[PDB]
Amino acid sequence: GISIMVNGCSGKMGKAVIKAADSAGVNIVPTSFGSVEEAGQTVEVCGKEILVHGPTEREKVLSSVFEKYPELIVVDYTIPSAVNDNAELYGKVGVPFVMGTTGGDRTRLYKTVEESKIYAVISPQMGKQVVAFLAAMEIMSEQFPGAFAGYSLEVMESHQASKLDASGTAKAVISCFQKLGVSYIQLIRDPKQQIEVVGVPEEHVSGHAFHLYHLTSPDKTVSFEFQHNVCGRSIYAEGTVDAVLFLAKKIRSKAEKRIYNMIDVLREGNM
Amino acid sequence: GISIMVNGCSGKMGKAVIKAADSAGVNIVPTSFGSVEEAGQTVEVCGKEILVHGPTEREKVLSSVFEKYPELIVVDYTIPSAVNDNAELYGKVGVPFVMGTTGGDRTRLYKTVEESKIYAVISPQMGKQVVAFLAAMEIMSEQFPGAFAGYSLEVMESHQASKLDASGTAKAVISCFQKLGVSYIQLIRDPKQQIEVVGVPEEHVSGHAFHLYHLTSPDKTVSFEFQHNVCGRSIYAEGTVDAVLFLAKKIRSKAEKRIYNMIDVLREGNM
Repeated sequence: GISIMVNGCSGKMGKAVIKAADSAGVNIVPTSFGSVEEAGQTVEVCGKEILVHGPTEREKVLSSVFEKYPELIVVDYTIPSAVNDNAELYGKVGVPFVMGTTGGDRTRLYKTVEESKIYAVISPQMGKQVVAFLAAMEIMSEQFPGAFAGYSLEVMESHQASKLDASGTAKAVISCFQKLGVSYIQLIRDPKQQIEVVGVPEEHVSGHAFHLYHLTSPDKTVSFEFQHNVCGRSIYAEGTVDAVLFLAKKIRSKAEKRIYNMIDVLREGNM
Repeated sequence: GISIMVNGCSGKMGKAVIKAADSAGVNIVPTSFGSVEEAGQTVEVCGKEILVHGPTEREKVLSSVFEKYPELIVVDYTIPSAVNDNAELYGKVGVPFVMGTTGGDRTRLYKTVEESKIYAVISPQMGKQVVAFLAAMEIMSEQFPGAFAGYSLEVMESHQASKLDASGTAKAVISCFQKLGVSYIQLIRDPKQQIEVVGVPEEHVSGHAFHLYHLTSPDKTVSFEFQHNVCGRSIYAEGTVDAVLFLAKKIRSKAEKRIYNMIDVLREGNM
């Protein structure tokens, strides 16, 4: 009983969102908004045909789609320069949305959405499991400052990982180690990379989007590793879908809180 | 200004504690308690000569050492069958202690120590950084139940890791993944072991005490790893020393709370 509009359906991420939402039984409206260049084009995805509209009378077009689909939630994976415009558009129409798009005037974004009093999930990281790992490290560092005093950190991050703004995420993880007492990045190219585990070489699969955080004790007798590898965009699509389902529950319940993030989603549980 | 008695100084762990405590400038009393077999023997360690006493009039001997060293804290790394006896001995004398010894009647242990109203740190895991990792996972699982619903877990654990009762620790970590929505151990022999990271073999250094927790998404596009390797007993010695320093601060401050664990130590910070 939920329908979504995927703004940015012509991109790799919009496509992945469509697939995931479809697997979860979410209805996909055959309509979208895009740039002037994309206006008029149809997007063939997952058996769906989506008609991309340009900016001519957007507000009115979005409204009519919203009147036909009162259960609508917009998913926004667009471009930095559309973030504020699109949030204002969603605001004027009153339609709830989930925005994974990075960049834009982020302060203006939060201002707009709070002012317009609509329901939204805003999260620059939609890989919910990565967010959960980050939140664990934030909590550990908050509870136990200095627990790793003296340990040395090496951090590795692949090219694909860097680009899909997880340097935001990597930076926040590093802050957690610092607060844990570490004094402290290798951007990596090869599909494998080596570290020293108790004086012994260890080869790590560093293809696709890869992050490795390696801690070593002063006397080199203790090694800790935290690693993740992500291929494609499934994790981000699945988390985006989780945010849609979360936001639908909040709308249905008429919750006082309006603007939400991936921590909020994670606390609700699996849906 | 702190002195310690190392009960179990003839073992590998007592020796490591002595080294660590000495590096931290903690004074080491030239006196200890041991079994009948060890009675009379001198233990040469770290330049120190420690005289091991058997059980003949223990209570009186320990008392005289305590009168000569009012700042004393006993470190207990003995054997399961001495845990309760020794705790009762420390209780009768009134001497504070830090016990890393595993096994014994653990319920009786807590009962005794609470009744005798002495200061103590009791912790079956003294590897403080491992405890911090466990506590992070406990918190993540507590905050975000179901965050990894559907992911599959493989857990590997080496022989040395299993024996130094970190199966307690591994079990508790696994509970955290279950609460995170996972449905769910390979005891490993070889110095290297393979896992599948996005359809690609990854060789892991699995010598000494090794733990690997590997999570995979249903579609196999997401891999997470948490690993630690420990060589020797330095980590446990260093954590034991941290508990001594923690307990000294509590005694000096005259704290109402009497019986403490490694979470308490971790929250205090680096000392």
